[PDB]
Amino acid sequence: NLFNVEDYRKLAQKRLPKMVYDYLEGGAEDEYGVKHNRDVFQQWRFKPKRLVDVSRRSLQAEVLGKRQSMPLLIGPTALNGALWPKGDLALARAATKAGIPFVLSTASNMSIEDLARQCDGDLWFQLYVIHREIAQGMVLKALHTGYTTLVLTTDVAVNGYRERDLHNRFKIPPFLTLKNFEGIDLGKMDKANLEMQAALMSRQMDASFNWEALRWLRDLWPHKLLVKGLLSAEDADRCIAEGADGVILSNHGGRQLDCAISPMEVLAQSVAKTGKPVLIDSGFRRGSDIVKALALGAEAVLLGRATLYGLAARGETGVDEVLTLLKADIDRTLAQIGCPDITSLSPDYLQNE
Amino acid sequence: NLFNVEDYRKLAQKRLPKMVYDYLEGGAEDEYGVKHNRDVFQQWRFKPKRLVDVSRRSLQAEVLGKRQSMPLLIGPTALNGALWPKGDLALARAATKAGIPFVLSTASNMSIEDLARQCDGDLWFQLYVIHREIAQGMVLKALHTGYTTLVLTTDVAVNGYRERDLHNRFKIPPFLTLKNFEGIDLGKMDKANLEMQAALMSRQMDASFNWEALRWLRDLWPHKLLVKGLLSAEDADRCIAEGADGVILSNHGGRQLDCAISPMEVLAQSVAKTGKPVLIDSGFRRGSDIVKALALGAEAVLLGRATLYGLAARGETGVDEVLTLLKADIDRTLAQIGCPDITSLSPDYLQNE
Amino acid sequence: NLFNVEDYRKLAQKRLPKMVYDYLEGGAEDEYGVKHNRDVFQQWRFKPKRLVDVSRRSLQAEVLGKRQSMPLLIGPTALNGALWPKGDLALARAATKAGIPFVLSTASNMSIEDLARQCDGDLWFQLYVIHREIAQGMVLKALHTGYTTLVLTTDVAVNGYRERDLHNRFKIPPFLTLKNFEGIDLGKMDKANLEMQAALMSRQMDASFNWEALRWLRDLWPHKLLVKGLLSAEDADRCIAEGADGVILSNHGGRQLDCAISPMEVLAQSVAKTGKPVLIDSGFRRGSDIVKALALGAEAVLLGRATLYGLAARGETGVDEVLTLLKADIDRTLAQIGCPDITSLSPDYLQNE
Amino acid sequence: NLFNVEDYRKLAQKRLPKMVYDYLEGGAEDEYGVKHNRDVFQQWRFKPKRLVDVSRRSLQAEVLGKRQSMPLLIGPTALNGALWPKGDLALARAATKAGIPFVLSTASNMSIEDLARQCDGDLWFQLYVIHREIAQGMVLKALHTGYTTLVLTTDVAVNGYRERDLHNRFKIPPFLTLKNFEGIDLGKMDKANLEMQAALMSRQMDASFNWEALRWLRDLWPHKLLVKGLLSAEDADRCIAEGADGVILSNHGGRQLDCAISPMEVLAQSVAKTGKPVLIDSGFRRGSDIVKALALGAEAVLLGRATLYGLAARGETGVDEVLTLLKADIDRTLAQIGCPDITSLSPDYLQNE
Ligand SMILES: Cc1cc2nc3c(=O)[nH]c(=O)nc-3n(C[C@H](O)[C@H](O)[C@H](O)COP(=O)(O)O)c2cc1C
Ligand SMILES: Cc1cc2nc3c(=O)[nH]c(=O)nc-3n(C[C@H](O)[C@H](O)[C@H](O)COP(=O)(O)O)c2cc1C
Ligand SMILES: Cc1cc2nc3c(=O)[nH]c(=O)nc-3n(C[C@H](O)[C@H](O)[C@H](O)COP(=O)(O)O)c2cc1C
Ligand SMILES: Cc1cc2nc3c(=O)[nH]c(=O)nc-3n(C[C@H](O)[C@H](O)[C@H](O)COP(=O)(O)O)c2cc1C
Ligand SMILES: CCCCCC[C@H](O)C(=O)O
Ligand SMILES: CCCCCC[C@H](O)C(=O)O
Ligand SMILES: CCCCCC[C@H](O)C(=O)O
Ligand SMILES: CCCCCC[C@H](O)C(=O)O
Repeated sequence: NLFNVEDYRKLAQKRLPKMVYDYLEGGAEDEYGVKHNRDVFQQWRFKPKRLVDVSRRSLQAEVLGKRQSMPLLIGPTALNGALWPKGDLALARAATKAGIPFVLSTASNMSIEDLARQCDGDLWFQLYVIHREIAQGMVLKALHTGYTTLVLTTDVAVNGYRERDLHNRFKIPPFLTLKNFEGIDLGKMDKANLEMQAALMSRQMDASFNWEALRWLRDLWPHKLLVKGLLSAEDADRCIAEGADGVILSNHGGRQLDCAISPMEVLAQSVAKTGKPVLIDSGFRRGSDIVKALALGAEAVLLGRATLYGLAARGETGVDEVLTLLKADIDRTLAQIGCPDITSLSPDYLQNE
Repeated sequence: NLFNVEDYRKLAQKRLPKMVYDYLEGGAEDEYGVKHNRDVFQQWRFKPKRLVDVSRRSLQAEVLGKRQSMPLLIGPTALNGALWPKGDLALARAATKAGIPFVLSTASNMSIEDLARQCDGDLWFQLYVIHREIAQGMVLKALHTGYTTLVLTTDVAVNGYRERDLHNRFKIPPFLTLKNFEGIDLGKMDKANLEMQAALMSRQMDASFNWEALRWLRDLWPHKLLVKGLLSAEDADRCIAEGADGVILSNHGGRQLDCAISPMEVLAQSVAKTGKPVLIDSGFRRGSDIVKALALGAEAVLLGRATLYGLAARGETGVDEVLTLLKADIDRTLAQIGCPDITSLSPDYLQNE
Repeated sequence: NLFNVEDYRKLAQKRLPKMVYDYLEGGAEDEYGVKHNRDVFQQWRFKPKRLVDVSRRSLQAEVLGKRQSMPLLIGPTALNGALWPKGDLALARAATKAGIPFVLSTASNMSIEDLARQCDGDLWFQLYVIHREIAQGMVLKALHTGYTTLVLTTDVAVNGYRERDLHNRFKIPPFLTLKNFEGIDLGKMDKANLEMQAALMSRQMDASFNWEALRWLRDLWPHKLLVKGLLSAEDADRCIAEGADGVILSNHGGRQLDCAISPMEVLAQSVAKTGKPVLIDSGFRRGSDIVKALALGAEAVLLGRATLYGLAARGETGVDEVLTLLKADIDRTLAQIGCPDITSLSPDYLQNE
Repeated sequence: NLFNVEDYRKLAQKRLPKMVYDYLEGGAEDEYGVKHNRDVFQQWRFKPKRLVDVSRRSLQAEVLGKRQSMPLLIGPTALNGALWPKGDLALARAATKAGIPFVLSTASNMSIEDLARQCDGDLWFQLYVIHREIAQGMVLKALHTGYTTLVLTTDVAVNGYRERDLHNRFKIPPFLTLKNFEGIDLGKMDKANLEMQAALMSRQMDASFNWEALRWLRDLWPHKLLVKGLLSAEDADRCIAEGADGVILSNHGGRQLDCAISPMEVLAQSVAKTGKPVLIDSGFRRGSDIVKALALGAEAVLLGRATLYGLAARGETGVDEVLTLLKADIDRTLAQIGCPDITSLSPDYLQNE
């Protein structure tokens, strides 16, 4: 009796150990962030356009100039192998089966190569920078394995204060590890090489990464480059000014800064100012949420917890199911508001409440 | 201890099987739509005009130029025979006894003819278009049986995602059927005739019906024609531009698109722009709700669930009772705000909150 | 452990029979009116003026040109003898002991004369008009007994739909009666005289009373005349235009029209437009409520349920106690905001929220 | 499992006697004041500035021209010895260990001298004026003992109506006393000297203290002088006009006037109008609360209940812990919004909701 994302959340809570479930569902501090992420969608209602022929609908759209089955993506999330065996691959395959991209996390349980070898869909790589030299290693590693897009996540200068993990003394499941860091040499006692082991033993990343460093990364990567974690039209504009091909408005699903605004709050403005692809995530659970954002100008929406619920509850097939429902949900929504072609969405179909 | 519509809802929930009750009370998805439909009335409070002579009040009004006992109507609802034996007729008779119109649903359990034969009140016919040729059949059928008004419902291009029915695996009660489709030939193996049986086995309607198709219908029907399911002043204006004699602002009682705006949100504007009769429904339970809408310019309010509660709880007499209370409620309200003649209502008696 | 009005409400609910308690506490329909009456005070917060000498405070003020101990009044309420033995007199005496006026209801359990004989404080008479000739009888009766002010209540054209009384089949306690109507002749079979007995058997009043009738009353009464039940600056202005010496903004404590605006919503405007005394009631329970209204321009606040709780809980002494707390409450409030003289209150001490 | 201020509140409620806990946690009347104090922070969300180097952060700041480890202070609170043995000293020591000031209350359980002798951190003295001559005594007493700043609290002209203490018949713990008043002579039968004993037996202070009296105090004290308890930009401006070196916007933690606005409501304005140091308190529990205020222009935030929870729960170490968490909290917050130097905060990082 699995008819929406919520049903999968309930089912996942019943199958996951509290510690893992809390890792997944948890937010920062009081968790007003995740609640706000959901609430913000209620500030917009639909004003359907009647008597429009909607017998032939199309959810097909172009993201960064490349066509995909629908304006969605399974976003980068760490420790998927803790939610389900080989979670990273189960997701990549459901994404590929659905015709949409999958973004591998820097902190995945499967390596940039193992996935690229066991999957042929559109693969994106999300990069976290702990050590500058190590970052370049993964970047080229992903470049050689055929990853089409690179995504720099910037909202984790320091770790977010997530108390559920604190009360649970959460620990990365033993049978799992951060594969992308495995084999990163050692024994090399030079200094430089030592100044890397210190960062590898630090769950703390380079809080130093600035715009200048973005240029370094821009030159290093030849394909589409997106900056994730932006919460202002000003910052998205700067990113485009610095070479980015697009940005991802996001507050990390309310896991980093509890009082962070919802990316929906600066979406229309970012779209107007950048004049470039503005993707988004954080709070999306319903097809109506996704449509309101697409209607506001977003190029595509990335899914975080939504698809993870399908994974944690029923593995790969569970992810296929969540994507199938969401597509049908999105489809049904366009039909109701009278916008047969997903690419014709505009603020015209919305009403601010 | 039945003093308002709510009391009848409670009583109906106690008499109806959960499955049927959920079919009736249910809304789309999270059901924020039905809650919003109710909440929206709280955005307006009354500013009574004191020391006005209200010893002689009149609820009599003209709808589409024809006078009726009060600005109300029992709106078109499907499967009434599932709420109570011969529900369609029980309703038509309470409406006729109250001096207001009754709108027969395309998906009624009694046929366009049986009703027209067993009832002599003002009968309206709500049309759903599954098959163009079949639609014309009912249209003429209703025209010949003496139905005064035709109502094209446009907010069901595709079926609304109603999860209560999904969790219940709801099925149209065996002893009941969609009478208006009964006898629609068969055996005719021509192609055209086959391209109809496919639509008759589809709970899916012509998502193709556009403005051009509205013209076809406008020429086909010689009497008052109304378009139901509009949620924008722009669409109501277009309908009038295309021949409609009036429109029905409505979001289908929150059963089609959960995040749909309440028709109350575009009522004043639709009235100002169309300059034609603007009727409305969705959320009305109190006489105060009805009065606020009438005060905003609505020509009349159609009742959906309100009267269905009286029917499901106590059949025909139950409907008489709900109408009697609502009339008294409306009457008492005009007296309190100092507007003795229901036709003198204006935005003047309201205060936006 | 009786430190505020609420404590007395709780105590009264424990001593009163549910039927009587519901008669007292009840509101119209859903009772969103009484809740709104309370909520509306939260739209204003205090902006205290520091370093002001408040060692010598004065709550003394002039109402309609006559000085009283504080800007309060025990308002007219029907059936006080049902809340406590000789409730009307218990109240009049607490009011007189507190140095503020008491308004006798047309529907009191003690007569206009018995009170005027057993009490020497400032007595006001609230008039309800069932029969024009009978009204004049009480008016002169009160004039001869020495009542200083007359109050015409206009918000009861018809009776408010109060469902608590309906579910309880509420009936006026046997041992009690509407004394002011006792002895109003009979046996007189003339027609005119018969056209009075019909009104005396009707819990329904003259819904016909209009502005013209207000003139008749204005000429009939030589002293201060106030019109109670107004909810618009326009109506208060008209009343002054017609001779009234002041008005009482009120929605009858949410007992007549559930969706009625709170008189607080039109207080500032009524004060600005009338340029005459604007009194008010409906929802007042805290000294802060009273002060916000006085700060907005109100000349005085009338108490309804607040003092009735003291009466129902502990009779006369209970009323003395509620008044004592409210005075101390008001006093403490002026001290906190830095307005030592109650007559210096202005919108300056408020902040709209 | 003590990760935030709230955890300490819970722990303190478990260790404190209800009577003492209620004294601490209680507010005035309905306690909408303390709730509002918390709610008001939700009117602002963060708009982080990405790709900023935050690897080297600084919480160091100047308060009244003097540098301290962070923009915080343990504010003046009465009866600390009732929450924990020698609470005043436990607090002063945690403040001094944290590198921030401590403000001794006029009504402390340890004297102005005992503390100045047992502690060497930055000590401030909060003054309450019961008797003008007695006030001067403490003022000079604090001046000679080396207190750097004097703070005149003005929001206690009369005592706030706190019902928790009323229902509990709260009484100052026997083993404790108001040390700063101990030894204030007696036996002196002159008149003047008698006109002091009357004030010493009065939990009531000089409601007479006005601006003129502020001048007297301004001349008397040679160092930094701050006025606490202001709730308007106008009053803060007057204070500066009268000699104050800065002000403390505050509503006494919702303990004096329940409907008092939150100082956050007039913070930006007070900063713009005074052009002088504007400190603040009332409602602060999270680092995000503190940062929003600092971002709005506040020079520093004083802690009331937050640190008292650490004290009541675990004494001195408990206070060290609350301060340690709050510093880390503040630190983590600057990192997330991209403002490495606490002194660079501006309204730029905020979004009004
Ligand atoms: C368990 C979990 C792990 C995450 N790991 C990463 C990560 O490794 N890299 C990254 O850029 N974002 C990470 N995110 C953030 C997501 O990419 C995405 O922004 C967020 O989940 C969107 O919100 P939603 O979950 O409400 O859809 C994570 C989120 C969750 C819930
Ligand atoms: C059980 C049920 C069946 C319905 N069937 C129909 C139908 O056959 N045709 C149509 O035009 N609208 C249909 N509607 C919508 C109603 O005509 C009306 O717009 C709606 O009920 C108004 O909202 P309310 O129920 O809050 O009054 C139906 C509504 C309900 C609750
Ligand atoms: C039990 C009860 C009886 C009342 N009877 C009368 C009446 O006889 N005449 C009148 O003018 N108003 C009458 N009122 C209205 C009050 O005068 C007053 O407007 C109202 O109580 C104000 O609201 P509050 O109760 O919240 O203070 C009555 C109110 C209550 C609660
Ligand atoms: C138990 C308690 C005692 C207090 N005593 C004093 C005092 O002696 N002098 C003073 O100026 N303020 C006093 N205050 C007010 C505080 O200095 C401060 O303004 C307030 O606690 C700020 O709110 P918060 O508790 O939410 O942080 C007291 C507050 C509490 C909770
Ligand atoms: C708060 C520390 C987070 C460390 C890994 C980043 C990932 O985005 C996650 O939210 O779990
Ligand atoms: C969602 C499918 C609805 C099929 C019949 C239309 C009717 O309006 C109803 O809401 O039940
Ligand atoms: C609703 C009928 C009211 C009849 C008496 C008036 C009085 O104000 C009351 O509210 O009880
Ligand atoms: C309400 C009486 C307060 C007397 C001492 C002042 C102190 O600020 C406190 O709030 O306890």
